[PDB]
Amino acid sequence: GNPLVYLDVDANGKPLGRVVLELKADVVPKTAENFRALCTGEKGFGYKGSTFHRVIPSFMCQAGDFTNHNGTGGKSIYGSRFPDENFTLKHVGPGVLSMANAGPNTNGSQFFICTIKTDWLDGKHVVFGHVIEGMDVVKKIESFGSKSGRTSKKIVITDCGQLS
Ligand SMILES: CCOC(=O)CNC(=O)NCc1ccc(NC(C)=O)cc1
Ligand SMILES: [K+]
Ligand SMILES: [K+]
Repeated sequence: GNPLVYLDVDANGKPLGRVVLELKADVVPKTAENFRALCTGEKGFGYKGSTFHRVIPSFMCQAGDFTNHNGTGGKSIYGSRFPDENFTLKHVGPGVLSMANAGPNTNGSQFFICTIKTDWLDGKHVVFGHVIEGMDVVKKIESFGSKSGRTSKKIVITDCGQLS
């Protein structure tokens, strides 16, 4: 079945709780596998101890730059970048999990969780999962963002991994 993974998130060292995500390995196996492995840390790098560096209220919460912590970095389990797998899954509403990118075929490790329907991204960002549980936690993260994307508190993935 599809992987169930988790992110435990704090704000300035205070727990906000757990986001549980389903990864759609049945539709985007390569993209799913990348995210799953970055949650477990099994390749010797990944998301644990990294940040949500760009959070825009009424839009999305962005994370995954575990090298530079500012949107310029990250890498995949495959190498520095990997192709756009497919655009089968769409940005249908809040809780969609999708890959951030710098253009076509530039997926690395950065990702975003939508807090609205972001359909203008369809065909441009690879959607690969959604929030199973903890949309309230996502909303808390969202609350520490700003229209610029800068966060007012340090938002940290203190733990992460795979439930099933
Ligand atoms: C809603 C999300 O909007 C975006 O993706 C806007 N673009 C963005 O944040 N780019 C950060 C980024 C920079 C480099 C890569 N990768 C590479 C070089 O391999 C992946 C992502
Ligand atoms: K806007
Ligand atoms: K863990």
